[PDB]
Amino acid sequence: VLVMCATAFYLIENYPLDVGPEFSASIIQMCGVMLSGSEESTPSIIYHCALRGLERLLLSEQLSRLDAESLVKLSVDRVNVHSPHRAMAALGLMLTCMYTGESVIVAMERVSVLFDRIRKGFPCEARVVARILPQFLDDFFPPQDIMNKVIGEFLSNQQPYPQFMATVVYKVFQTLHSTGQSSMVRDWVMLSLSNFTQRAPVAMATWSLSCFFVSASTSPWVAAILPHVISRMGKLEQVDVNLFCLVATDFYRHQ
Repeated sequence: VLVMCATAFYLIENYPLDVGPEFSASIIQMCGVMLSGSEESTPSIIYHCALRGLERLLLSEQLSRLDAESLVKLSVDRVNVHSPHRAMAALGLMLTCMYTGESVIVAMERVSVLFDRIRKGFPCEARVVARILPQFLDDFFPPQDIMNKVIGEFLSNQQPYPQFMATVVYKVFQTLHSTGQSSMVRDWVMLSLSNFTQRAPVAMATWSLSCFFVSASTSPWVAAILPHVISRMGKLEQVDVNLFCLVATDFYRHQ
């Protein structure tokens, strides 16, 4: 079963016209039934090898515009399967279709699929999702639209850990410290402070305040404090109360 799907992919790229145009679109459909099978119906070795050949054909400029969008629908339904080694390879297919390609509207649905794998999904999986999504949002759509989805899905009660979600917010602002948008960094700090007055638990609520002003601060020394801050997530201390005061007052002289 594995060697026979490998020579089907070598015909569509290099030798299209010698076989029918009806034959190209029907090898795409047979990898829908197999990749949306269960974790025992199609094995892990058969799963990972037919899927790597699907993002090959898209980067080749040979497929038609109707033949390419059939691959877009199958990759959405497999990110929300439970096995993360099965579900790590399905995240690679969502990129390339967006990397070969209403324009504002349909891109709303793909971005919120990445944010749920943080919520549901193992910590061996969600280390991958927090390195991309800093770099991922800066490229597609402007930062006025990227800012609404992050914090409202950072502050939520159904966030299993903000620990790996803490590294996402840090790398956004320091690319927004380009000279054109460094002052627009300042306006978004004001609205998020109103959300804390409606409270999380009292040990938990004050920890999230200290991680935010670090990422919007001066250059040389405040920015290096954040792995020391996200080290201790809970466990309030007399040493913990003194650290919150120093961070949000340098921002008062940053305005």
